[PDB]
Amino acid sequence: EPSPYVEFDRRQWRALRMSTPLALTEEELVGLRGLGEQIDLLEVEEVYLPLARLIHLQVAARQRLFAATAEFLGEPQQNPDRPVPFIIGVAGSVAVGKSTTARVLQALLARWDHHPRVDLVTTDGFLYPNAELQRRNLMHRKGFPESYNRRALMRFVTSVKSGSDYACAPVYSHLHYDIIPGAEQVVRHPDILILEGLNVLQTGPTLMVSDLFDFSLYVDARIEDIEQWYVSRFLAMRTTAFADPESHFHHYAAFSDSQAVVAAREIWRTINRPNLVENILPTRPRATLVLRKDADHSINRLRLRKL
Amino acid sequence: EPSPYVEFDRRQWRALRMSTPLALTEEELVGLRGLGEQIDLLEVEEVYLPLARLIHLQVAARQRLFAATAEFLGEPQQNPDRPVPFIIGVAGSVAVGKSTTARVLQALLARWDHHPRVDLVTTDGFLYPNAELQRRNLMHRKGFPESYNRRALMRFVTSVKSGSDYACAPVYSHLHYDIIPGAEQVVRHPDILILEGLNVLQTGPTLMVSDLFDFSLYVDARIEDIEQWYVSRFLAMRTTAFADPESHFHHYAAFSDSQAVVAAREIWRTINRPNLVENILPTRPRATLVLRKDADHSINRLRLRKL
Ligand SMILES: CCCCCCCCCNC(=O)CCNC(=O)[C@@H](O)C(C)(C)CO
Ligand SMILES: CCCCCCCCCNC(=O)CCNC(=O)[C@@H](O)C(C)(C)CO
Repeated sequence: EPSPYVEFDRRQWRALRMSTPLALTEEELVGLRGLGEQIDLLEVEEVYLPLARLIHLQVAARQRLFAATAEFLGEPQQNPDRPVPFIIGVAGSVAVGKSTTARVLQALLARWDHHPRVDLVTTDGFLYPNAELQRRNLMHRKGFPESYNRRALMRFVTSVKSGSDYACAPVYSHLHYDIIPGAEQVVRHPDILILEGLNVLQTGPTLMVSDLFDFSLYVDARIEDIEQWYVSRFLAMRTTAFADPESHFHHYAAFSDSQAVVAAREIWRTINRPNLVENILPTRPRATLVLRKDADHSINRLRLRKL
Repeated sequence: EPSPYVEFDRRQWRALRMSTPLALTEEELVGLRGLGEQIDLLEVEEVYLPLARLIHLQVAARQRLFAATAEFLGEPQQNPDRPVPFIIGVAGSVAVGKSTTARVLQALLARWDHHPRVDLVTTDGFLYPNAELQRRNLMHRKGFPESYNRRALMRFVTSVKSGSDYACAPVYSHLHYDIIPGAEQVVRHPDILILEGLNVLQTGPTLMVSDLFDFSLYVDARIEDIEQWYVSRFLAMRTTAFADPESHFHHYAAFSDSQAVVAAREIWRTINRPNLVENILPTRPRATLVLRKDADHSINRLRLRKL
């Protein structure tokens, strides 16, 4: 029986790297690396370089596609110094490490001949404010589709891709657990915009941000390991983030491995776990590429959508 | 505020026709034309020719896209005498005339230089059998997503597009109101396959037939007119189809304009009307092109997805 997907294991995938140049320092990789992640330059070579190569084979191609419609509409040929922005979506659960994947991926595409203007945006700033969430009773549902201003989010990506000179996005504070007043992230006609989020790949009764993606990644892993990674790093933050007297969750810092584990499992169970199962996982089937990680965070298997 | 769509009126749309050749006879157009439809060669010129032109600007482009992945995967360059099939979906309510739109569209792309092998398939044969529908209690829900073997339907389009030499599809009898035993529609590596159906554009928790479309059309109209067109042609069939003593609905032939109108409105109200409102219309937002028809069946407005 035929399939739209083709699957590899690093052995295979790492080959397609061809001769793609590794433009990343190990100290540079570390500044993109997040607490918990095991990513090293090897993986960046055997996994991110082929991805980088792949993506570039399509940025030019996906171009000959807007051209076609331009040529159809009887329109000039926009400045090759400003074509249509390439949209990439990175999706996956909390703690799966999609955020590092996105940061790394940006660093790569960024330092790639030309001088590509690769921008990265997380759907975080598109969360309604704690006060707005309280009004809607969603304070315990952050991460769920309805806790985001998907209306605003669409205008953003739509704007950018439709060739605008600048689009603004709100900013979220993880320390203060809320959207920052006045904060603005301005994105000016990138060449490639990477949108990172949980349900970014979701679909609905209306054109959504995923309908604008030209390529998408879905970092994956057994729901059982993610919980581990989630909990494990809840504890780990007792001495990093929660340590700041300014943190909203500074109270978690004094917890014990035990108390913390209870706390962590409960949040996972009541929030992130459900959200992953009923919202994020059902989008996995339509991601250009899935990055399957082993319990050790190692990406040892991939799934590409050929169709 | 920017939009993914650009809208035209025939005046504008008909221009993009450029110099596309009209290879259709009025007698030929008539054999594609269905009871109720007002389509004439003019419309075929001012509306279908630009569409034909547009589509061809992308068939070649959407190609440079599978190529990219082929070049990435380190694969040869398949016979240019068998590339990847172009998939087009035509969607819309019952009686809107999407079926003629699909037939016409095939005739055009068919007679277009080269010798394109343009195949047309309706999701009809993918309906479970009356006996299977009875088992699931769906005999009064034909047309609804769950009255179709979408599993089988996907394997079909997936198969074809993944470069198979032949895929088989069941056949539906409108006269006998059921799937025909043993009937087979064999489609052999087309160049362009057109899939016509109601929810073909629908989306779900799994990769669907719409995720394989390279271009899609959605024939549209006010829900109030469609009802008119629906009813109006229920009556009209009393003397055409229902006239056959072999028809399942031969009983409708003797009805009176009145009885028939009641019968028609009831079916519309209890079946097609709901289905259109809760299933077909919510897919309209993501069709490459929408064909908006006026109460006179005239397509006097269009909406193209540029993004
Ligand atoms: C309570 C902090 C524990 C942090 C350890 C894991 C990383 C943060 C995940 N946060 C939680 O799972 C608690 C509920 N808070 C949310 O879902 C939102 O803020 C997220 C999903 C982070 C916005 O993207
Ligand atoms: C009852 C026949 C009246 C025919 C006049 C309109 C054209 C046929 C529409 N049929 C009806 O609306 C009755 C319920 N039958 C169905 O939805 C399925 O067979 C359809 C939708 C036709 C399969 O595509």
